[PDB]
Amino acid sequence: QGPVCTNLGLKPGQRLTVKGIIAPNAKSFVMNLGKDSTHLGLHFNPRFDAHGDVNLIVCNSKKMEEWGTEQRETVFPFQKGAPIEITFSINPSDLTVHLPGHQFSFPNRLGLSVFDYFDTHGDFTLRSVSWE
Amino acid sequence: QGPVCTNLGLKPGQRLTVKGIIAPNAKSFVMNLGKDSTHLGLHFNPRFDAHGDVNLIVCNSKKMEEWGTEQRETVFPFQKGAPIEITFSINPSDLTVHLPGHQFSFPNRLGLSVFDYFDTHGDFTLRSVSWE
Repeated sequence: QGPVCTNLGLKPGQRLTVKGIIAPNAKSFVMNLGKDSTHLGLHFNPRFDAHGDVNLIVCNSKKMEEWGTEQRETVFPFQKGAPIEITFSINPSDLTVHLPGHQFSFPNRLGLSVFDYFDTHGDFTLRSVSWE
Repeated sequence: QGPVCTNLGLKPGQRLTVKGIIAPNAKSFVMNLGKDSTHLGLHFNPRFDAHGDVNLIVCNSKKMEEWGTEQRETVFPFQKGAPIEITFSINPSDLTVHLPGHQFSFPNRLGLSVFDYFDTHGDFTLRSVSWE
C-alpha cells in the first residue's frame, strides 16, 4: 500500500535522499532500503505510537521473508505534519542515516554495496527520491 | 530493463519531474508514465537513431498489452551525454512534456487524473524523481 521503486541503479558511493511529509496525526511510517523487496539492508520504522512503542525508531534488516534482529533508537527527531528530508548512505562498514541535526548508524548485515530498492508506506507522503 | 516506480501517489495538479543523464553514445531511451504498468498515459520515446527513425520522438499510449496510435514529433532538443530534466503534467484535456526550451502536448487518451506509475530504460541514467 505504498510507493515502490525497483532497480534504481545507484553506483557505489551514491547516497539516496528521500523527501516527503509526515501526516498530521501520524502513528508511524516505514522506509525500506535494499537490493530488492526480499533483501532489505535497512527497514527504517519511526513510531509515534504503534506496537507498544512511543516516539522511537525501529530499525531492522530483512532477508528471504525473515526479519533480522531489531534495534531501537529513542532519539526521535520526527514531528507530525512536518516535512522531512533523509539521506541514506552505505559502505561495507555500515549504513548511515542523516537528518538535519542527527546522524544514525546501522550495521551493513547483508553486505550490500548500493541501494537498488526503495519502498514506503504508513503515515508519510513521499515526494522525492534522488541520488548522487 | 531499468528503474520502475509504482503507486507514486500524485495528487491532482502535481507535476512529475525526472532528471538524469543521456548516454554519451545513446541511440534512444524511453519513459513510461500512467496509472500502472498496463495503463500508460504516455510512452515517451526519444530516438536519435533507432528502428529507422533519426532524431525524433515517438509517443504513444497503452491499454491491456496494446499500444494506441503512434505519433511522431520532429522537434528534437536532446543531446547525447547531456544531463536533462523533464517535467510531466496532466489535465483533463492533455498531458504536457516540459523540456528546457520546449513544451510538448499529447492527448489524454485514457482520461487519467494523475501519474502513479513511472519507469524507464534505454540510453538514459535516472538520478531523480520528484513531484509537487
